[PDB]
Amino acid sequence: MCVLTLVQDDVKSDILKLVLDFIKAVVVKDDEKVAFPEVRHEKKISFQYKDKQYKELFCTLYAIIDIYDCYNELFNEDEGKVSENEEFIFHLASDKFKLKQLDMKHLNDLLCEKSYIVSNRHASIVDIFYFCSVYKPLSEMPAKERVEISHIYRWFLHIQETLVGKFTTLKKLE
Amino acid sequence: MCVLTLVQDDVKSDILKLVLDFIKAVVVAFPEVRHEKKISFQYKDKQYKELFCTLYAIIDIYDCYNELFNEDEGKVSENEEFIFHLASDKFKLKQLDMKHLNDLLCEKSYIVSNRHASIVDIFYFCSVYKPLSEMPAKERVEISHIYRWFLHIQETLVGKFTTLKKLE
Repeated sequence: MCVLTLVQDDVKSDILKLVLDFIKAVVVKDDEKVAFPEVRHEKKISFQYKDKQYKELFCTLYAIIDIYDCYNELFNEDEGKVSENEEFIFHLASDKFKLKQLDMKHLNDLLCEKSYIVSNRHASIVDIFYFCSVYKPLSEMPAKERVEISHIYRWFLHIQETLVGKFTTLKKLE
Repeated sequence: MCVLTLVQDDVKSDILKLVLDFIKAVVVAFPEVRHEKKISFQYKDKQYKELFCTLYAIIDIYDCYNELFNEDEGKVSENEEFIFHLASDKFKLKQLDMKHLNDLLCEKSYIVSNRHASIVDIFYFCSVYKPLSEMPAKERVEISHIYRWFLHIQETLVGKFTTLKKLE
């Protein structure tokens, strides 16, 4: 009926879990009636909804955004920052979801004054993207280095404490 | 139902019209196409807004994901890579991008694929249009391989939905 296939230890797959968490936390809320996809872990990213099949991260993400009617929430249409949200997530996908140390510098500075990478209100699609991308480099980071990126860390644990839910499989830090 | 609303003089909308033209030439009931202020798509009871929501819906409905992304050649990721970088740079190219593009296309027929045009050809075509359009002759030849590729897309993809005037 509604089956999402993902992959273990894959950033793209983490993202699709965290969206389902963002969707549960932010969009449908205490409404128990809404149905969520069965999640399975196999080797490629497919999504089976009704008679239609969707493939890989992008086709699936846009399928999901559609079903849960959560474009506005995710892309911050309310603030007129759709294109700015897009610019960030596309740039990341472009760089195969990896961040150079010069990117962390740009990010950490940015997060000093911001609660969220793009939005001035709530977490967007972009916070979800970079969360999943910075997770490994962050989990491996020695204490001395972590304080050099204190703002990223301050932003990180906040997304962790507020969006991470049922579907997210990554172990919690601290 | 099935009405696509686009914008005149909009690189983004040019991409969508060319996408539809690609569908007719390479893959084969088409949407009514209208021009307003904002890109929207009305299909069934669903309304999709902007380029990527519309593009992905149109991909889904026309089941042309494989063709547009070269699933065949395992270049799905590589295609995604080019269109996303381009969209990120707000659809503009640095002149070092043109030199690199011109170079890549000396030895290829299409930017990513080794077979037919992909979404990447569509995306870049509509983006490089104006500079090429405004280019004096001597620096058209300075980027001859792009020009060759460009005119090729023009002669094999451009159709009913495209509003762009043809060059040479």
